[PDB]
This record gives sequence, C-alpha cells and structure tokens, in this order.
Amino acid sequence: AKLQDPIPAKIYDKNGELVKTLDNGQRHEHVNLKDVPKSMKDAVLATEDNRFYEHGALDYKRLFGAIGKGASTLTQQVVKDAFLSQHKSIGRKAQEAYLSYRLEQEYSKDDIFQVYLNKIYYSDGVTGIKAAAKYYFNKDLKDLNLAEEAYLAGLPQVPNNYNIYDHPKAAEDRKNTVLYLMHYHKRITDKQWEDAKKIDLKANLVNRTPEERQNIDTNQDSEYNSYVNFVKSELMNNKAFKDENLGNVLQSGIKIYTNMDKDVQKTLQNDVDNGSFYKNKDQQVGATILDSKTGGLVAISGGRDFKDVVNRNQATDPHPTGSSLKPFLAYGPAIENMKWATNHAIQDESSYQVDGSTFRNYDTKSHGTVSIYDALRQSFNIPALKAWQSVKQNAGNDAPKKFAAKLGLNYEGDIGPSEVLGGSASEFSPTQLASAFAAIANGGTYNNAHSIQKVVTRDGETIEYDHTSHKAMSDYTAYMLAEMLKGTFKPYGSAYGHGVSGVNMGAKTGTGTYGAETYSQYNLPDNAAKDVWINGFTPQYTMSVWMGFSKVKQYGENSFVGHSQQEYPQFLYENVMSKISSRDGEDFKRPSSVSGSIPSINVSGSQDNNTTNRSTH
Repeated sequence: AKLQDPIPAKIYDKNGELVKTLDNGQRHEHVNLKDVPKSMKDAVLATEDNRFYEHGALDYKRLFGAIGKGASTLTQQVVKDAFLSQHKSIGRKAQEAYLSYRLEQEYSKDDIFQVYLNKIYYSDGVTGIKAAAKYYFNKDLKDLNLAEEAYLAGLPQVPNNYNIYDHPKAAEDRKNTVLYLMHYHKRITDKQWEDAKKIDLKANLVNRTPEERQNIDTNQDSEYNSYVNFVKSELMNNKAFKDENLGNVLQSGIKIYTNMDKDVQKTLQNDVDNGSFYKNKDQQVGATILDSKTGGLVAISGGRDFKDVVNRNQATDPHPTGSSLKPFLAYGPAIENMKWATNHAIQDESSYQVDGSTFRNYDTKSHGTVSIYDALRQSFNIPALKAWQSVKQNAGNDAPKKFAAKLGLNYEGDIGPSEVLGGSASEFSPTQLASAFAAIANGGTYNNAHSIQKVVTRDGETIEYDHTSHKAMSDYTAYMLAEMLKGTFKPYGSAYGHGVSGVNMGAKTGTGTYGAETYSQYNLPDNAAKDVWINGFTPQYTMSVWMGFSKVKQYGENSFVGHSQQEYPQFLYENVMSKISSRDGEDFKRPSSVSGSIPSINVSGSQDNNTTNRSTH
C-alpha cells in the first residue's frame, strides 16, 4: 500500500535559507499535481490516456481494437510500476487489471495522475516530470514551450530509445507524433500545432557529454556532510520521533531548521580540506564551532573529506583530552570552592607522588613557585595535580567530579590523577568540550550543544526542540578562567603566535601522550604526542579542534613529534576564527563579584594570602 513518492528532508541554516536537501543528488523532484501546468498535463493525457477522467480501468474501447491484432491506461500503467515483476504474458496484465479497479476505489483520479507524474522513467536515471524539465532544459515546468512538453510527454514510452543525446533523429520523430496526438485529440488548435511543429527541440537544450550523464554525483555541497550528520543524530533524540525509524522520517517530507551558519561551515570544511598542516593522509581532524551564548551549533567538521554513513565523526567521537581539562578539574573548582586569586602560588617540583604513581612535567625540569595563571597558560602538570589535591582536601573528595559533571563531563568511576591530566577515563569529543568552554565564555552557563531549532512536518505539525541548559559555575569563576586563559595567546603561552588581532579570546591547548609501554614498543621519541587540541573561545564563538591519528606507527610517523607538529590544530583554529570573528570589540562580561586585574584577580570579599608577583621567564 505504498504508492507515495518519497519526499526528502530539507535542512535550513540560521537564516531559514535552504542549504541541503537530503536527496542524494538524485535526478528526482516531487511535484504536486496542481503545480504541473495544464499544457503539460495535456501532452501526457493526449499521448497516453486522453479519456482518463471518464474511464475507470482501461477504456475497454482500447481493448476492443487491441485484441483485434496493445495499449493501456494511466491507472493500470501506474499499477505496473507498483512493481508487478518483469515477466508479463497476460500474467502481469491479470493482476494489473484487478489492482487498477481496486486502486480507483481507494484513490482519486488526481492522486493517480500525480503518482504517475512522479514515478515514471525518463532515461539517464531521471524519474518524474519535474526532474525531466530541469535536466534536459534547465527549465521549470511553468515556462517551457509545447515542443519541449511534447517531447517530455513522449519520452516515457521507450525512454532510452528516445533520449535526445543518444538518438536525436528518433527523439525528433517521437516528439512529432506526440504533437500529432495532442492535435488529433483536440488538446491544441490548428494554429499553435502548426506553430509548434516548426520549433527546434535543441532550443534551450543544455549541452553535455556521456560521462557527466553517468555521473550520479552523490557528494554535493560536501561541506555540509558533517553539519548534516549532526542533524540526523539530534533529529531522533526527541519525543515526537525515536519510536520511529530514521530511514523513514528523512523521506517523510520533514523540514529541519538549524543553527548552522553556512559561511562558518564552508570556511571550516574548506580549511580542514585545504590545510597543509598535516603530516600524512592518516592524520585526522575533528573540529566543532558553536555559539558561546546559546550552545547552538554554527558549523562542524567530522574530518577532511568527511562523508556521512562512511566516515567517523571525529567532532562527536571521544578522544583522550590531554591537558585540555585542567581548567575544569583543577583551577576552576579551586576558584569556586576556596576562592583563590589568579595568583595563588603553588610549588612546582622535580616529580610528585600521587598514589603509587610518579608524575613529571613535559620538559622534566622544575620551575619552583609559580602563579596558577602561568601554570594554566603554560600547562604545567604538577601545579594542576597539586591544585586538584587541594580542592579535593579543602572542598570535597568528590568536589572535582561535581564541577566537571555540571559541564557535561561525566566519569563512570573515580577521578584519579591520570584522568586529571587527560589519561584513561578522561576521553571526550570536541563537541563535548566546546560546550564545556562556552560556559567560561558566557558567564558560566552550560548548554549541551544543540543543532535543531525546530522541525516542520508535511502534515502540519511543527515541533520546537530544546536543549539541556543550566548554570554551571558562579560568574567570577567563569570570568577569571576566561581572563586567565587569554594568557595562553600571550608570550610564553602554550598557543602564542596564533591569537587574533582585534578579538578578545582565550584558549587551553592540549597534548595527550601515550602509555609508558607504548614509547618503547613503537620506538617513539620522548617528545611524541598522540592527541593534540586547541579549545578556544571569544564572547561570540567557541571552537574546539582535535587532531590525532588512526593508529600508531614506528618512530612517530603517526605521532606529533615536537612543537612544530604539536602546533597543527592552532593553524586550523587561527585560520577560521580569524575569518569568522567580528572586530566589534565585545569582551567577556565582568561581574561585580570579582576584584583586581590580570594577572591579579581575586574573589571580591574573600582575598587570598598565597599570591605571588612572580613572572614566567
């Protein structure tokens, strides 16, 4: 009982402008009957079943003469195309004949004519009349002449034999007989028939070559591929669906409106695709941008040349986070729970003892007393651990967990030192972190990255989606971390040289390393990294880029060896943020509850004794 022509999903960007239409580039466009011009409808009827609206299930008068040796009717012609085998010999015709009478009692003449004008074949993969017209002539039905209509009307009899590109002589003669039938059946006057037949069919024929016409191009506007695969995910996580089958809803005529912004999105996949900041074809990217204020998803890249069912979405897959999470497990909680200044002096060390484990910095050598501001923007390991041990001691054994749980960063088991530093269960997607950071960007208010504004269904219902929003940290903590992390772009900062000019931004970079075992096993040099991140944010936008490799090779081929290779994600970040940020000047909103100025901010009303005026180098 499925005559329905599938009608594919349309996506719109933030402007409500149509952006991608999930039709797999197919040469098919659904057309309602009323939107088909009378002239067109005629040319078909005249050519195939002139007496269609009287009728019923074959004229009988056309089976009076046909047995006399045939021919058939829209209704039944359609029934055949509700797949009745490829064997015929009065067998197909037997079921065809009954199904016709049944279908006529369930569906109106118009609904049958419509399914006709949508399903039938026109050669070179073209199904349906609306497609035929844009294909051969690049014309909408409304403005096309009788020659064109005649031909198109004629084509579905023996499409391949009548396809103009291949058999123009044959096409001409078939268009000619269609015109004759339209005349013979009084669908057009003597004047316009004699004025129609003297028209060049090649009139506005779009010129082409063979390999373009067997190029069913199923990867168009391929920039949207990833923003699309995110829509697909979020579509189904909502009451009104889920009970349902994705594969179906995407062909049930729905209309998705997103927070995508086209230009951010093009820019982003263009830069992922055209980057030179890749060691080898095995290097991967997952980047996500989103609106700091709302958590709405502006653009997104699952990887270089990302296709949808085929490729993994690196922007929505979990990756080991490296030093990315120190603002959430160490220094942020401290500000919220014991109201540290940005100067809280911590002692760096040679190594440190946390449980039966020995931990050291990246460079190895110690730096003595340092400010948390420096410790964060240069990403020292010990001060982080120390700070987390302080928090845990003077605020709660599970106090870190609850700061991180409020920003979407959930841990199944215990949060040990490994995971303070990006190890083990500290794995999260760039999308996950982008949210985490926009909280710092936007006064401390977390927003599970959302992508769908609403969807409008063909049957007339329209569902507004929502996203799990909730205040995650007090304003001062969000502000200080924000101003603190602008220091990442300053001299000595872990991302220096990649700041943008008129724009106020902060970032925490990331550098995940391998297991102790792995270094020897694959002869990886000491300074090789498995995962690199930059997580940056302005008051407008929050971007989180991850890069990493499919699989580890010998001597670092598929690692990031040195600053020059560990730096790659910053190139992608600066290139995009640079293009897409405005230089209006908006900064991070400052509360009354903070006091002082970088590097010395402290919680107003609760000052800290342990500050230092001690610089970097």
